[PDB]
Amino acid sequence: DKFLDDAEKHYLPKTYTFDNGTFIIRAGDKVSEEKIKRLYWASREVKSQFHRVVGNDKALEVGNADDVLTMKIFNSPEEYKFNTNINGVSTDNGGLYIEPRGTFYTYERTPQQSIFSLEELFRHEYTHYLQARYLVDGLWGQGPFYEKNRLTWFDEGTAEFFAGSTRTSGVLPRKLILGYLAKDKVDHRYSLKKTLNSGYDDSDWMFYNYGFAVAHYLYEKDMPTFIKMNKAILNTDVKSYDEIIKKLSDDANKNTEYQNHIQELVDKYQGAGIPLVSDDYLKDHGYKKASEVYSEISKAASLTNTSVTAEKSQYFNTFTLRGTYTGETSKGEFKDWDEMSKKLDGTLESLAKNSWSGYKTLTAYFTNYRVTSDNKVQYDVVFHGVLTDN
Ligand SMILES: O=P(O)(O)c1nc2cc(Cl)c(Cl)cc2nc1P(=O)(O)O
Ligand SMILES: O=P(O)(O)c1nc2cc(Cl)c(Cl)cc2nc1P(=O)(O)O
Ligand SMILES: [Ca+2]
Ligand SMILES: [Zn+2]
Repeated sequence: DKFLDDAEKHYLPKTYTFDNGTFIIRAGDKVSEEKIKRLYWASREVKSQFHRVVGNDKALEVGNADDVLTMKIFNSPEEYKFNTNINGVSTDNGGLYIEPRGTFYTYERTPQQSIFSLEELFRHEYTHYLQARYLVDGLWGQGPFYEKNRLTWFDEGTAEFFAGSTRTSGVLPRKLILGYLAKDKVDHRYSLKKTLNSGYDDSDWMFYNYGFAVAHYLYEKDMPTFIKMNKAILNTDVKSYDEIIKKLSDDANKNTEYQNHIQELVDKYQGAGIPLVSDDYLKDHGYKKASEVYSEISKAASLTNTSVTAEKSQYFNTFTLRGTYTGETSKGEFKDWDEMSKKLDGTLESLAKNSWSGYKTLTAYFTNYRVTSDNKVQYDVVFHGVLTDN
């Protein structure tokens, strides 16, 4: 009805466009422009870690709604409830991502109204947008991966995981998730087998946190298994996925390794951070000639066959630089991953020691692993940052 669009204009009067129109935020008049900018840059930190782990940055299907991501942010939990009347989806949540619409619906909130800030919640839900676009073929809720609870622990656990994405230090654990784990009685911790068979029909939802613990355990202590699992999902190889799950679930030593990892996480609760974008992203960086940015980045990261695209956003322009990295002799796909991450984070941290504050906006990932005929590690490498040269 014209009555509903009229209401929607009133509740979401502001429109902010990023990335040549592929990332749109509509927001209430009480949502600060500062917060809008933080959410854009948060998306890039999460996107970068996700593509490093998964190894793919090409949309799986052509012409889906999520070619454009739309975020709708109501002013408050109270005005959020009008979203059910307006767009016909549930508001019994802190937010909701609807894949067929490429739309995330949520609301700004005070620390008194939720434990999770808006940026922290967005970091989690944006991970679902990434899973659906770049990892899980077909629509959410369909196909073999949406039977037998196959991906329930994974989808929620990795969303909690990737919400802890940082700029230069990989993925870090979040205080709030570690707090839930720390408050559990030790002998009520989920076994590895129980976590990998948990469902949304469960009654307690602690599985989100034990699912995170699985993801973080694999990330930190068994990255080969984590890569093989993601490759199985990416290739819709149900057989390989089920074999991995069965091997993890039936091995008593793997569960003890996982239990000990939970204890390490719990021990880290007190001093754990909440990864959120730096204020550096909001500073005025000053002019820097564009080709000097590209040249300096390409040299520090030892890239060849480089290309660059520039994109327009509400408040700034950005660039995406792509190149090929060819390193030394491969120590295998999994030991290669680890050294590539260390190299890329070191390069990002070296560039940020530069006087140009614009280098503090850089995010980077690698994808499409392969070895050369000379058995040399090779990757496509992608950098993203602000561009202050019109
Ligand atoms: O829909 P909600 O209610 O917005 C949701 N919000 C969450 C917020 C945080 Cl920050 C964390 Cl820790 C987990 C969450 N999981 C969900 P989910 O989509 O899987 O129900
Ligand atoms: O992201 P933040 O949270 O903006 C950051 N702030 C810092 C503040 C000070 Cl005062 C010092 Cl000395 C170091 C910092 N390092 C960081 P970094 O990016 O390298 O983790
Ligand atoms: Ca999908
Ligand atoms: Zn979720």
